Amino acid sequence: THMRCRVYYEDTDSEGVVYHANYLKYCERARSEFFFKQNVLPENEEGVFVIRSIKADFFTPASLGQVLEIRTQIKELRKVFVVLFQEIYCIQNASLEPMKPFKVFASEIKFGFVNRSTYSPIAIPKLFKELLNA
Amino acid sequence: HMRCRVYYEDTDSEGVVYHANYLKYCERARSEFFFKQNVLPENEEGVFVIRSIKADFFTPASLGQVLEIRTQIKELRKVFVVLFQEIYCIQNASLEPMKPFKVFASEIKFGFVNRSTYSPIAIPKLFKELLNA
Amino acid sequence: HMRCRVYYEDTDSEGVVYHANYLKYCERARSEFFFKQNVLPENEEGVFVIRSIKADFFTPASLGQVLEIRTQIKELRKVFVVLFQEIYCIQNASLEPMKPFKVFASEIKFGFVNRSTYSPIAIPKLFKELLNA
Amino acid sequence: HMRCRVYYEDTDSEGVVYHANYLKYCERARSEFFFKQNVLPENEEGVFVIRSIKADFFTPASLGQVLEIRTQIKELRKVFVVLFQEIYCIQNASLEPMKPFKVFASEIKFGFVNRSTYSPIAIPKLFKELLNA
Repeated sequence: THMRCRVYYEDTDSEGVVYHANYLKYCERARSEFFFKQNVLPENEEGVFVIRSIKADFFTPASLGQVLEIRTQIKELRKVFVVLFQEIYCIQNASLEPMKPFKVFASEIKFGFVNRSTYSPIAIPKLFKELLNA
Repeated sequence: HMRCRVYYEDTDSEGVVYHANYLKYCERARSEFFFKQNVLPENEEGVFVIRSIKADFFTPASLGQVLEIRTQIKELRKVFVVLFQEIYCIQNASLEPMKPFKVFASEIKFGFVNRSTYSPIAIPKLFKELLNA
Repeated sequence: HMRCRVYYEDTDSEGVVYHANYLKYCERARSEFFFKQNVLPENEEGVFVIRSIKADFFTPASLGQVLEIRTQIKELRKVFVVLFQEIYCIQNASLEPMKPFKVFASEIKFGFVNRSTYSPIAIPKLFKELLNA
Repeated sequence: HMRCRVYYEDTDSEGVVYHANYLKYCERARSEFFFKQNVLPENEEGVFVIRSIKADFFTPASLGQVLEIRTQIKELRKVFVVLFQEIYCIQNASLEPMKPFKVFASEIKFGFVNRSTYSPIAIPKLFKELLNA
């Protein structure tokens, strides 16, 4: 259940918290791992997913050594696009002292599926549709 | 407002800019606004904090292209500022003429807070004055 | 040993891991050694500072592959430590069987510095005892 | 010489440039040489591949500083090139006076290879003369 990410030096900035764009990387890993875990890449012989839009809110900033949990759900799945909701919670600190998980970031992201050359909108592959549903 | 080149570090296996990197180009344009006016976008006890982002992705840019990031102030209040930024591709590395095209747009809201407490304070006079000009 | 997956963020337009990212992987492996034991690789008075890196690049890794970072203490002195790290690809996303292959190796020298001054001091007892194992 | 600004994306929790980022700066400087001659550093069946890096780290750079990347050819063969690249910090964002200081120095070897095979091939004539210049 879910994906867990450790916050490393590479993820932090001079303020001592995770650099804002890195939360998007964590969300991306979560999405791709769903495919990797079914032994496939999130792309196929004549199509690829393309991000259309993101809505993101920032909550308590994460910091070095914390373990973050990325929670993913399908908001909406159509023939031509999918919208995902992803939330990130800090679930552990580096000291492994007891803590109530706290929200760090949330996003809603819309993806289309397109041909590589043309970049024209095509249907999400049936196999990927099934995987998303699950 | 600011121009930057797409380098290998910026691209992914699909041959276009990895999506999150557009947020980096936008951040550079925000910070350079301050840097070129000889200040850091932070001070003694306080920093800007991002509250929310709304971003739209359009035609992807790729290796060696020159991008132009245009930044405008959508809203400026005592305690927050909302910026709208758009990125256009304006040149190929090869130089073949091309009509510039939109690549990305974002609307981002920033607060200003005390570092230690994250308590919201007014955007400091220094930065407010700069943002007014 | 620590394992990492190659994600889109790690790849470049040639479909392989962008070269500098291998250093990030090695860093993760070093930090996890401390994280495992419920501490940060830094304390109240000091931080580790990289002095030098010798790195070699072998067969490139690609999207979805699993890499294993192997770390050994080449040399441990009062004031510095030299770590040798190798990265091997051990799995495909598809789980198609494969002989592991070397991707990257680095030898890095770290000193420990009294923060402010950045002046070199002995590695602390806690890290010393850990680093020995 | 290429100049690069230190942005938040470049810094870590210790307030200095994350170590691997210096390799990115050196890469930009290399690719820009090619982009300026209106070419990408690759052609129809060949790419440059990094084989090895030797690097030393000196005084760290921080937020807002301007870094200058100086590049020279240490060795050019038909098969491979070794470049020496040094990074100096030359200014603060604030323009508070400072004597430029060395931040990073690397020697990097590159081969030119087939994509399909990764078998080495002669550096292209156009690229060989670019490199020599």
